[PDB]
Amino acid sequence: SGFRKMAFPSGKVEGCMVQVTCGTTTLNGLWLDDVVYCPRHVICTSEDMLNPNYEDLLIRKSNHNFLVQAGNVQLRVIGHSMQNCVLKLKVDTANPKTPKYKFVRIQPGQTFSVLACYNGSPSGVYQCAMRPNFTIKGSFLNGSCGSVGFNIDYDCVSFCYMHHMELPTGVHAGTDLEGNFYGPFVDRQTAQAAGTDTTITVNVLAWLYAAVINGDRWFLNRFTTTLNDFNLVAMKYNYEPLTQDHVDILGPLSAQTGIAVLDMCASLKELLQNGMNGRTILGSALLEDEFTPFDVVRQCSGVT
Amino acid sequence: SGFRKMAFPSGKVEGCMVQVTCGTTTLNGLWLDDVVYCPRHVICNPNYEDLLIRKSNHNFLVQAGNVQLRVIGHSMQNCVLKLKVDTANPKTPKYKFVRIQPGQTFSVLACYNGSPSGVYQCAMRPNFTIKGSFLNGSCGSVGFNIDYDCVSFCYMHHMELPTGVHAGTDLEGNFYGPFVDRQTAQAAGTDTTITVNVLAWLYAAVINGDRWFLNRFTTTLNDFNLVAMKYNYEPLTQDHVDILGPLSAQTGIAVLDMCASLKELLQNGMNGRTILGSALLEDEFTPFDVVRQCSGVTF
Ligand SMILES: COC1CN(S(=O)(=O)N2Cc3ccc(Cl)cc3[C@H](C(=O)Nc3cncc4ccccc34)C2)C1
Ligand SMILES: COC1CN(S(=O)(=O)N2Cc3ccc(Cl)cc3[C@H](C(=O)Nc3cncc4ccccc34)C2)C1
Ligand SMILES: [Cl-]
Repeated sequence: SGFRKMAFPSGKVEGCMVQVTCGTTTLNGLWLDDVVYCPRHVICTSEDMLNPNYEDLLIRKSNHNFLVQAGNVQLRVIGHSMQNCVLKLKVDTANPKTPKYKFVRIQPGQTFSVLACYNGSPSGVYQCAMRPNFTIKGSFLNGSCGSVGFNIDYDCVSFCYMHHMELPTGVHAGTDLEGNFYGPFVDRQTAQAAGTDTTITVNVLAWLYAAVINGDRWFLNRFTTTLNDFNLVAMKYNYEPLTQDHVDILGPLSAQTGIAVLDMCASLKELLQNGMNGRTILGSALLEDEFTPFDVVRQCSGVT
Repeated sequence: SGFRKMAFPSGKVEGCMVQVTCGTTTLNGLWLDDVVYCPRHVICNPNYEDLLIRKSNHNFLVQAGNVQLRVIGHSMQNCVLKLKVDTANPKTPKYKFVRIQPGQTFSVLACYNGSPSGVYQCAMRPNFTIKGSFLNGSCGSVGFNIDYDCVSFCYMHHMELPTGVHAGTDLEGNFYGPFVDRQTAQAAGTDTTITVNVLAWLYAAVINGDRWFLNRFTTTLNDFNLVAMKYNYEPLTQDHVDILGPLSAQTGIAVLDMCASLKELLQNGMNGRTILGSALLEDEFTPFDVVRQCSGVTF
């Protein structure tokens, strides 16, 4: 019993964290085999951030301008290349702690664990989601750039995020491990702001099924809804549209509890209308949207 | 910016998790040097000395990854079983066994069949239970804090109570709370809110840019304690005030000035507003957790 925001064990990722220094800038890198991956803005000064020309800054650097430190050992850089917004630093030592891994690009609504690092040293691990506006609500300070997001399935680490910047509202933006940003963001000091954020509807439904599995049904009602009527109501509360794919994905949770997806949509409509009236659901007074249907199935019991 | 329920990096602890099997019971063990520590209920009104004396070393199957460890000795210390093994753990980190006090937080590495599945942060409640997330097979999962390179093990999971909350021991086998390790009528006592932690979280909200709850008022410690007792909040002591000193200095808000804000939040509610994305007053961040997360301390 119980339901917590659970992160994956971070050990496999801790063994890949290194410190990367170029001139006066120091941030984190990910060392997998003989390549260190890090944000390309490690080659910039603060002045450069307004309108940086990365190709022009990069061509002026040599391998020995990049200092890479793994624990107390200096790694030697023997090559460098840029792929989108990430710099790939070829080193002459392969990481003996390289786990089984994949680079995966995630979609909004997906969750992942973040190993927050400073100076190539991990300081904490937390769970979060790719918001519909492509930002993440992380906890990062200066020097955290290059920290990574991941999931672990079986013995395989799937790296999905690399941290690059903090937006004016305090939320965070970054890239996949191929250097492509999530969202319309640029690694440039420009007037860019997070779009209006919305609630991840399929995740709120998954968390309502998690509450039913754990023994709570006070929020259910005798009504149902069509998918179209549910979306017309949901959009009024800044909730993301629920698609037939989302309905399909909730199938197993609907079967385990005996509550149809459109019947759970009717409870959600009524919770949006009424609020919780002094009650909590799984120890929360707000509707939680950072647990996917997959996260609920992995954490919750198979019985009830 | 941002404020999350953050756990310590679990790697140093992952390298110690093993699976322990005795008869039909399988749970988790902690392998440090040549000893595996696990709940003594793995051998199960139980008479544990009588139950233990009937077992031999080969009755305990200990598995570290895909390798079987050979048990060469066994002894009981309170509610913890210590299994001497033939191989010392080459991944044993620098460690201490520490007993924590209610209100203190720690990270839990939840494991099943000696394999870690997740990490989360939690606090020892004033009623000595933890609000964890555990299923059958999670017994032997451990709680810890990390300071520099040293892992301080403070908790070992033993059982789930009827309300869905959890009970366990320190690594010397002494239970936290008035709990015993057997099937009997056991219930968590009435819980209270950890006041010093709510104040620390209110300082964290101010550091992150939220000040709507601040007011011009102050309070005495006695008047604040008379109000707090009415709302099932733990008494705030002069030690708690002292411990909040650094957060008070960083924000410029006196501890009794923050107590005046908390009194108004308890007497009036939030009025449709939130603090750090929460509509409830959060009590599972200590003053030290707030300082560490708002300063970037690494391990
Ligand atoms: C909160 O201040 C804003 C303004 N800056 S900054 O430090 O001047 N800045 C500008 C900038 C522009 C583009 C890119 Cl790709 C990166 C960067 C850097 C950046 O974003 N670094 C940070 C990342 N995460 C978290 C942070 C937390 C605090 C402070 C820097 C944090 C530096 C972040
Ligand atoms: C929730 O059911 C109650 C009744 N049982 S039980 O499974 O029969 N039970 C009895 C018992 C008595 C003493 C001790 Cl020290 C341990 C144990 C075990 C226990 O507590 N193990 C569990 C721990 N955490 C989480 C769980 C989740 C589900 C189910 C067992 C979970 C098993 C717990
Ligand atoms: Cl995805």
